[PDB]
Amino acid sequence: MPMQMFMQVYDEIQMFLLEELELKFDMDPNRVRYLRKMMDTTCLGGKYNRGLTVIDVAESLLSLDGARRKRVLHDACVCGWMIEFLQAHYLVEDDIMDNSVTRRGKPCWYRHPDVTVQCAINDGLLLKSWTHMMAMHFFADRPFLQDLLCRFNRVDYTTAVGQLYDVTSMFDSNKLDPDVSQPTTTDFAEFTLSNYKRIVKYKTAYYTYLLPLVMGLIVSEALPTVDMGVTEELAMLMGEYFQVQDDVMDCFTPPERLGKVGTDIQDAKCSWLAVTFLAKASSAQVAEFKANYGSGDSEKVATVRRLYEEADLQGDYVAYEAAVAEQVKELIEKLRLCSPGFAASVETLWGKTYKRQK
Amino acid sequence: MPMQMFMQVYDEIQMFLLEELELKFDMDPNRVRYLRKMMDTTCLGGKYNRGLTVIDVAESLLSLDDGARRKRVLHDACVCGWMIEFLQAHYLVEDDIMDNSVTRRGKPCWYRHPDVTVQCAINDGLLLKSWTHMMAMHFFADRPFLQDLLCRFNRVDYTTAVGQLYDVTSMFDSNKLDPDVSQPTTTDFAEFTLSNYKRIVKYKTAYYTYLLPLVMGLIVSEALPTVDMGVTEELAMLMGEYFQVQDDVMDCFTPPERLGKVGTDIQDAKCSWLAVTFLAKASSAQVAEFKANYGSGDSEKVATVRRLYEEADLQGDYVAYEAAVAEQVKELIEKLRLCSPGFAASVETLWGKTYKRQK
Ligand SMILES: C[SH](C)CC(O)(P(=O)(O)O)P(=O)(O)O
Ligand SMILES: C[SH](C)CC(O)(P(=O)(O)O)P(=O)(O)O
Ligand SMILES: [Mg+2]
Ligand SMILES: [Mg+2]
Ligand SMILES: [Mg+2]
Ligand SMILES: [Mg+2]
Ligand SMILES: [Mg+2]
Ligand SMILES: [Mg+2]
Repeated sequence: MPMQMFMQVYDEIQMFLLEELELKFDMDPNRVRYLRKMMDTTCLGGKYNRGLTVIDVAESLLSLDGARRKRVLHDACVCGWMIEFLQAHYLVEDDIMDNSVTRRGKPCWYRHPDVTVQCAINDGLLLKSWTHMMAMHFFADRPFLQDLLCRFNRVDYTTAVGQLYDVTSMFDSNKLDPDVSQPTTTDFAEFTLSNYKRIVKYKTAYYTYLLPLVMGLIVSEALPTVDMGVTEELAMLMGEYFQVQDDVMDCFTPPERLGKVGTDIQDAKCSWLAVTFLAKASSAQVAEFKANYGSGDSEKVATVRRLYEEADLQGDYVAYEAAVAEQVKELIEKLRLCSPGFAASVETLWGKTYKRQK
Repeated sequence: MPMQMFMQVYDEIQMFLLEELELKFDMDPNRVRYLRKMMDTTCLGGKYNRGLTVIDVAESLLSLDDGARRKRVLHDACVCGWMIEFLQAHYLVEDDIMDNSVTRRGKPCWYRHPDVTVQCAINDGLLLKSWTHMMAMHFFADRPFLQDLLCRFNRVDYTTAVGQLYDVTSMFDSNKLDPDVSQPTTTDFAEFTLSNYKRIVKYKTAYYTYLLPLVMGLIVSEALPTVDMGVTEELAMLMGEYFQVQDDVMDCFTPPERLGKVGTDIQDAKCSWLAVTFLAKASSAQVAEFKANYGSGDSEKVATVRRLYEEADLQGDYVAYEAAVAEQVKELIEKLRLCSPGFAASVETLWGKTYKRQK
């Protein structure tokens, strides 16, 4: 049921936006068509975990006429797509930035035959603008609008900050200077777990876990009923774990199943595997890593991958996952004491995360 | 004085943003330093026409106090000024990447900086736009005009992005625009018409360069309903088109030394005012030679497009266009002045920064 109403609102949203461009922006049929495909290709096809979470939270809180349920669930759907569109925006720009080839089992947007890189960048910008346009259209007379948009913007900002941390993680920060060029790090002195946790917290945790929960709370007019300090603890913990999984899958999950080809090794990214390996590797292991990491060369890439499974990074992963699962469990109970309905939706959200195969 | 106050608020805004990143985003000194440099390089060095206009319109509508109101209105105007300047900074960063430009404001484009990777530049541009929202909320959280102000700011942001779409896809046959099928630059240039050009410029420049500064100035001095918006929009659109025509003409004929930026319009096969105007009057021979030289990085093929423009006396067309614009602007400003003398005066001042700008 959730999926069907969620998609119904997507058509409703798509109709409003496209018709508006046609009627108020003097847009031609050819560009309206291009934008429709852009929207479907960049916004659909994922797991919709962020969007569907808003709906489930809203529903879980609508008890603490029958029309209020309808308006609340519809508002939740719109918020769901605001987050999905926000991600679509970041994925379009992210793929360009990470030089990726595929996404969701298809070419990345900037990789489509008739999509130029220059237009792709702007297309990404349109995706973000659409989040504001839809919000203003549906939540015009809604009293929670300023707070809703205020939080949404803050999370948008946090994500951009995280992206900054991500794209500059492989360059000696002490030498970061706009006026002087610098090659990738060779000593990898900054590939630490501390630096890794910061990257992930900001680039993924906030928009993937905190935002969905928060928007679900707002449309249900129930944000002040929950322990926010515990909610953020959970959001951050789950988000970190989510990204660690994303990193692991990038290196070990076959594209066929993953839906995308990994670029972390080639992009010399400060991934969970990299920092974990480096912290435990011998000087010999580190030397070999240094002579193979950050290269497009298939064999060099293959060597890094082997260096990883010989340092038993899977054993570390299983131990990490267990540690997180334990903390999550505890935090969810603390949350359950005064916010049982909400703690339950958080449980369901963790159900879509713990040991996902994506 | 206008500038002095404007720069004081810049420092205040910068301090707020950078310190927040340090205290709430766990940012290190190195990256704080990078962002400070990114902000300065990206938001400073221009003419500040858009930002200074917000301040000037605001001050003019004031007469509609014991110092408190004036102090607040002018400061709000400065914040809005920077919101527009940061919004442009955002677009300029991305636009330079999109247009493969080399210099800007006399310096390398942001993404051309020795230590700025293209991938980071794209995101730095995103940060610039986010800052407009952060500063807005920080300073206007309690203002009654917050929602209306942000609603309008976001609409103009959206219109600008739509303009960019029109601009970047203007050299490709739209009938064949299809994500799944590659397609080369137009060879017949059938879409390089004045009609299509007016649409490109209206959305990509007119709204955020002329309408937004005025509208924001009115909002902060709380006098938005005191002006004939139909006339104000007509004026903004006309002045905006003209401004972009100047930008296109300068791209081709103003030496980079004075311009501060190297032109890329011909090499990029852009639907510029010069191209559309040339094609509409050119003989069949001129059109052939145009098609054989336009959209190439070859220094002699671009020099031929320049000579073609001079041969077709595009300066004669420009002078006439300029006069036609000046004529309407004057008549529109008079229509404004009848009901809004203070506002009409500030619009005159803006026109003065536009008309025959040497830029
Ligand atoms: C928007 S960012 C979280 C997207 C990724 O998770 P990345 O951080 O690893 O680049 P991706 O594997 O989907 O490219
Ligand atoms: C943001 S756009 C109006 C910037 C330009 O005016 P463009 O439209 O000609 O690319 P530019 O000459 O300053 O690059
Ligand atoms: Mg990526
Ligand atoms: Mg990335
Ligand atoms: Mg990844
Ligand atoms: Mg440009
Ligand atoms: Mg451009
Ligand atoms: Mg130009």
